[PDB]
Amino acid sequence: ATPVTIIGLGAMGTALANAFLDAGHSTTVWNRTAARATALAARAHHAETVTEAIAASPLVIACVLDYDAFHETLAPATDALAGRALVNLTTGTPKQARETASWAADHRIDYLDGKIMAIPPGIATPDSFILYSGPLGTFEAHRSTLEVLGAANHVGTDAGLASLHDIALLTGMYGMIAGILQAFALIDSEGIPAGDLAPMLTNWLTGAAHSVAHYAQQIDTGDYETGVVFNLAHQSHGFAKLVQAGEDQGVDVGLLRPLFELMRHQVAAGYGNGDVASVIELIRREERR
Amino acid sequence: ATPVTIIGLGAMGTALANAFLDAGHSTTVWNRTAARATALAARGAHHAETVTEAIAASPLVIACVLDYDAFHETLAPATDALAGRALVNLTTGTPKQARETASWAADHRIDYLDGKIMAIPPGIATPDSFILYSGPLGTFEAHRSTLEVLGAANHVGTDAGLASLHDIALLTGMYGMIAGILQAFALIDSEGIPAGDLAPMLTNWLTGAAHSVAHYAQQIDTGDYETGVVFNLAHQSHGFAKLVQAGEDQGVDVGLLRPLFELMRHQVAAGYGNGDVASVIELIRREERR
Ligand SMILES: NC(=O)c1ccc[n+]([C@@H]2O[C@H](COP(=O)([O-])OP(=O)(O)OC[C@H]3O[C@@H](n4cnc5c(N)ncnc54)[C@H](OP(=O)(O)O)[C@@H]3O)[C@@H](O)[C@H]2O)c1
Ligand SMILES: NC(=O)c1ccc[n+]([C@@H]2O[C@H](COP(=O)([O-])OP(=O)(O)OC[C@H]3O[C@@H](n4cnc5c(N)ncnc54)[C@H](OP(=O)(O)O)[C@@H]3O)[C@@H](O)[C@H]2O)c1
Repeated sequence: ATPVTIIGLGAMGTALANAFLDAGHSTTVWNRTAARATALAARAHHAETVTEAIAASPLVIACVLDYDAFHETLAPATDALAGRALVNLTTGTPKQARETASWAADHRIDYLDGKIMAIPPGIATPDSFILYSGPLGTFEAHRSTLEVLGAANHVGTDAGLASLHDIALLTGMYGMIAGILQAFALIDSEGIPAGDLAPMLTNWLTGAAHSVAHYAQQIDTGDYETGVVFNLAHQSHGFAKLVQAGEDQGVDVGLLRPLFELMRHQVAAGYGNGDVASVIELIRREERR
Repeated sequence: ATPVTIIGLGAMGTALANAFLDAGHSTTVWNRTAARATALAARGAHHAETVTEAIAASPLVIACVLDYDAFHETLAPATDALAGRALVNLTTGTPKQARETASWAADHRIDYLDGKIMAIPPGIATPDSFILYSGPLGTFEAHRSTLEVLGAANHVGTDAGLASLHDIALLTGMYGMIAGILQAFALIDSEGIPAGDLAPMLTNWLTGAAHSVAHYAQQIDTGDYETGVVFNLAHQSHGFAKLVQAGEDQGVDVGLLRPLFELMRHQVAAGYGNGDVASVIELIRREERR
């Protein structure tokens, strides 16, 4: 029954507000532009300033463009934030997440840094989950409430950890996106619709997604050799056909050159009998090699 | 059961020979290094000393060597030996290689078929295995049921280069995913988190991601990058920027993602910022298709 307050009513903010009203939470809303709050008020208290939105709820959820937008909005109202739960679901770096979290510990604000792994329509469906990092007490207080938005997964007390997980998950997805676009550009070079390849490509990538754990185990033991089916020397040999075909077809293949480069270096450095995961030794933190 | 000849008995070629043996075909084998032929002879394969004897044994010949150069170096002397036969080439190569091979074949009365294995040797003749074929439909039709010993058989068109094109497209999707996986682990590793600690979440995330493929295919084929946009490209470009800043904050190389990032920024600068990331295809697709 927890009253909640939403700061920022963009596409993501609007979905959060709407999901709470559905679950029956006394919802207060606020936005830098009053228009966006209008439909919400029809179905929610539209507070006229940041402090009114803040003061109405023990839980304050902020969700604006970037962190610079996060300061200017809420930095004047620290004292109104004192003794409240402030959940900041704004995209940014781990460094930003930890700076903001110590700032929030100075002014007695129970800070939680969160990152939505969902698209606005997906809120309040089993497809949404949000990662939170920061004090386990703050999080555990509002969990059932936050479970309105979707799954709530606390990933650590280090405040930047949700941000790190978020960036890691998006780098995963973006890598796949570049693969997909490159695959489509290749098949497009002979006039085939993307739609003709989509079902096969979806199945292929779904199976490929099961090697994640394979790579993890290789990275965690440092053994890139045990259980390799098609080794790196062979992958690098064949990968070169992917690049030469691409330019035979008039298709740019620069999206794949960086990984290819790393693979070829690890082959030349002696890792050709192991798996492609050994590439990680060229891009991980130096201290961890 | 049609007799079959396997030319090339490395890991994959040995798997094909074993599948045909297990299915009861009379299987003749040949490898540049005799040792690998001797291993299959132990199982009942007919070990042929030369490529011509092996080819002469069978109406259907399946080559599976390292690359199209080995294929050419091996089968060109035996060109005449191959007249009147079906030749199925499962070697990885480019569409240009498949098409030039299919021209050489059709010039010398060789029934040619170019195929590509989407499987690893353990997967052959299991339900996970499929092979794409392209080239003359007649060859594919006469020998399809034999080829199904190896796994599913999908003829993807008469342009002999099309199996190779399909194979490369799929490997390209997979390797971009691999680049993303390794980048994600390198980032999570920067705080000493075990890769295995992220792997379940990463796997579930990317299996969900994989079902976005149809969406991007819809945007590419309709040429409409703007309808169906939740989070536009100009915002993604913003987010991507922080994603790269975090990597250097954490001491992790983020070079795997810079080429995509550059295409994204170029598209925002050209005025596509209200569309989706799929519009990046305009910058890499063949000029005639833009
Ligand atoms: N949308 C998604 O798919 C999605 C998914 C996961 C995470 N996120 C994250 O959630 C956050 C919200 O993004 P969104 O897509 O909802 O972005 P959006 O549609 O741009 O909304 C951003 C919010 O930022 C406010 N804003 C922008 N500049 C501001 C400033 N300079 N000072 C104060 N407020 C400002 C806006 O209010 P005005 O409109 O009044 O300017 C707006 O309500 C982002 O960090 C995004 O990365 C979004
Ligand atoms: N997971 C897989 O293994 C897999 C999956 C899909 C596709 N493929 C494709 O299948 C093909 C074969 O791969 P593989 O894993 O079986 O590779 P492999 O185990 O390295 O065996 C390569 C084969 O090529 C032969 N070869 C190499 N150079 C040659 C030459 N110059 N003249 C004649 N024969 C030559 C080898 O003979 P020697 O024994 O005398 O070296 C051997 O028979 C590759 O193009 C690969 O891309 C493999």
